[PDB]
Amino acid sequence: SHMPKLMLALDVLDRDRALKIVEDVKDYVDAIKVGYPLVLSTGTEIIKEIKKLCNKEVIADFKVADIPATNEKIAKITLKYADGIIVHGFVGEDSVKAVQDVAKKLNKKVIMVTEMSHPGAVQFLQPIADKLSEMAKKLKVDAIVAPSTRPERLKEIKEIAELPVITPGVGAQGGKIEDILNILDENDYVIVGRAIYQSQNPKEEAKKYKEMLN
Amino acid sequence: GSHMPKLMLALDVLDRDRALKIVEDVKDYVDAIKVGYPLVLSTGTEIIKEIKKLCNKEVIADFKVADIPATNEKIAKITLKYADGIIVHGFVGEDSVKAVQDVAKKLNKKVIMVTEMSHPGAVQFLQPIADKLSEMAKKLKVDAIVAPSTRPERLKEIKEIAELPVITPGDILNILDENDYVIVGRAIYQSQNPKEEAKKYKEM
Ligand SMILES: [Cl-]
Repeated sequence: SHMPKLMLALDVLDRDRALKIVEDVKDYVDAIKVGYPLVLSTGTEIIKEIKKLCNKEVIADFKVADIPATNEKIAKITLKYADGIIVHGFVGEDSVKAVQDVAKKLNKKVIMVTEMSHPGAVQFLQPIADKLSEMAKKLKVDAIVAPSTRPERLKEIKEIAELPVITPGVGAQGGKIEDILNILDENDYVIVGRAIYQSQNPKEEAKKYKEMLN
Repeated sequence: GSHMPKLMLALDVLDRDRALKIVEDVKDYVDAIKVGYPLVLSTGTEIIKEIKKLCNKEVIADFKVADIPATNEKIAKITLKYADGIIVHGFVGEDSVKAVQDVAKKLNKKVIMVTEMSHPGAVQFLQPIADKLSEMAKKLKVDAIVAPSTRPERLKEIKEIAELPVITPGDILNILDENDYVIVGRAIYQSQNPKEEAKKYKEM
């Protein structure tokens, strides 16, 4: 009923491997997220190819973080084949708007990083985490990316942004994260990565993680 | 220092053929070429290999790296296979910068940190911590910083805090020395005669 969507973080370097996994998991995942390490090797052709294959939403996790003019150019090339793009809010409103303006014309999505979970985030990013979710709400982006390391914190984030959230659905070991599925709904996404893509049988893993969402 | 800064071309074009033509034309008058994602995303890092091959000068990847350490490391490895240096954000934290540095150090290649930006959006979150980012750059001993030249006095303040080389857009020269780079873009790449324009800027 109110089960979140399953987003695969397809963090492999080899395009053949990436394509094999996509074909294998397409019936169980709702979205595929690709980043620069995969895309940088051969360019955006891989996003196009992933799209010839699965007919599911493809999100480019490119952490866009430049001036408006450059953000616009990155957005245009990226959203040619991707369905959505992930941007930083820390570079300011105008930079985010530049990406949104491109996405709107294409009926595609802009997703803002409001909060991160690596240790270094504590210094400058975390102090403004609420300011970022407020800006995501103001600009009406399509979704935000934020951590699930603290369920109570995830609830606070959703309540400020009032937007779909994309968040990890499993911990560092690949096990279920407790007490977040009751916070999320059918417009949110949970991310699973290595626990699927490092398997020799990614289909069975994707099936397992999809069923985990009840 | 009191010698002339280096000249960096911001090669902000989309087309592969044009990029390569410009590079060949200007190679003898620029000290470095900066490439960004809009150019690289079309065909991937092969274009950096071909550019580096043609100019045999410093190639900097302006990728504004801004992720967690593990992802930053991966981007650094792929980028620095052909590029000589990479531009990273300091805002996402020390560990994220250090991940790129650790890759670069093994390759004798450069890490350059954005400490300050000049678009209107920079005011909101970046500018209030600009001094702290310069201090971070100093602490981490990155190779250079990227900062604006809108106010020469401010550029001087940044240099005094970081005590690092700066890469800054092209009165500004009095603040710069032989370790710094002036960035020039459209004036060169959009010229009818890029070689001529590059030579002229190099003479300034
Ligand atoms: Cl995982």
